[PDB]
Amino acid sequence: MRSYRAQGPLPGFYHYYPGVPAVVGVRVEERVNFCPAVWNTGLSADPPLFGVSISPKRFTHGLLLKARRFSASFHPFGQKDLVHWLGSHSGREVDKGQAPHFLGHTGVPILEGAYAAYELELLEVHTFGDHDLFVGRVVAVWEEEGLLDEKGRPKPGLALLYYGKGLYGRPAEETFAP
Amino acid sequence: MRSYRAQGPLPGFYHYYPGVPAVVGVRVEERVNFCPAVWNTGLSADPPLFGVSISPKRFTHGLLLKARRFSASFHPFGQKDLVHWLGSHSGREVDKGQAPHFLGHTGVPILEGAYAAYELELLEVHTFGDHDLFVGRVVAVWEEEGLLDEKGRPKPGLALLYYGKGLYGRPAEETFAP
Ligand SMILES: Cc1cc2nc3c(=O)[nH]c(=O)nc-3n(C[C@H](O)[C@H](O)[C@H](O)COP(=O)(O)O)c2cc1C
Ligand SMILES: Cc1cc2nc3c(=O)[nH]c(=O)nc-3n(C[C@H](O)[C@H](O)[C@H](O)COP(=O)(O)O)c2cc1C
Ligand SMILES: Oc1ccc(O)cc1
Ligand SMILES: Oc1ccc(O)cc1
Repeated sequence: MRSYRAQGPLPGFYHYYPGVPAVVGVRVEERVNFCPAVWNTGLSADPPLFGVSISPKRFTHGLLLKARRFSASFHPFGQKDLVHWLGSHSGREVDKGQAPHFLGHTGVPILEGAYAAYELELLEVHTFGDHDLFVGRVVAVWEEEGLLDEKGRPKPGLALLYYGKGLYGRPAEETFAP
Repeated sequence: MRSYRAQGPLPGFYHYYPGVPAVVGVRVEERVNFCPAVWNTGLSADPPLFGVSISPKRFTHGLLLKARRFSASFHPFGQKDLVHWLGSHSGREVDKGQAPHFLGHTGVPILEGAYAAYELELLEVHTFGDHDLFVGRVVAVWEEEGLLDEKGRPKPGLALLYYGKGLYGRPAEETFAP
């Protein structure tokens, strides 16, 4: 086990990967945008809070501040090319609203093909270093029945995993319940 | 796609799983404790910030408040049972420090057998509903060389994945860079 003192940004900050990327959908007037966020996480069960950490550099950043509502959608391995594409181009240069999607009960756009998605109302934004954490309260839930097991989890092997710097994967079929 | 409006806590809050659990290691004098946390995420690259979301119900919670420094260690599928064990018992009733570990440069405890670990200095704590987010600055990094690839990512198939409610998995060894 090699070790070193941190002296600035790490030569790679990928030790806690892979993670599932959340597709953040935001609408301001007629303009819709999508942005994968691999820095995401549950923050509370009661009430249900979910967090995404978005750089001020993203076009999505300014949209979320304005809209104060967004979606977070979770997508099968099969949609990795679409997910990658949405994370390698900016709403500033291309209209991501053309990606097939529907609007939710609260009118946040949700990218199609998702096994599950949340609609969120923005509760708080906190700056931590060079990204902002958007804390959302889950106000509605979407699920694709025959892609989710009983307790709410996606069928093993289904989840798109992200390893960092453009590399994707998926979980194995084999699960262990000790 | 079935939907419903959230009416309180979700029947299951697992739609965004699986994730890598971070084993949080903390020391207050002689007392060492370890707690897995699947609610974890990078928060900034410059400077490198890493967050874990810990319930005030955990013995680990008061230990973090006191010590203000912790480790987040990341473990191979191999150690699923030690991880589960540490996640099913409380330091209130069993001395978790008897699990094989070493102290790091800053004197935080790190659980042995990890492919990587961070040593963190606590910067802020934020209450989001029923959990507190502990934001740590990475002050040191440990890596078991060669178990990571060249960019810092753990070799495919190695990561312990958690699906929630005592179910674990691992990534498939097939990756795609689209
Ligand atoms: C798999 C993946 C995960 C990503 N996760 C994040 C993240 O957590 N935070 C972030 O600020 N950017 C993240 N990005 C980068 C943004 O998605 C990317 O900059 C995107 O093109 C932003 O689009 P926008 O400018 O339309 O918002 C990610 C990109 C990819 C491909
Ligand atoms: C895989 C796994 C992930 C967990 N993630 C979290 C988490 O993110 N936050 C939390 O408060 N508890 C989490 N727990 C529960 C604690 O790890 C568990 O309550 C543990 O016994 C705490 O022990 P302590 O009382 O010694 O702190 C998790 C448990 C498991 C098994
Ligand atoms: O802002 C980003 C955070 C994490 C990533 O993996 C990519 C971009
Ligand atoms: O406090 C907890 C958060 C998430 C989990 O999956 C388990 C415990």
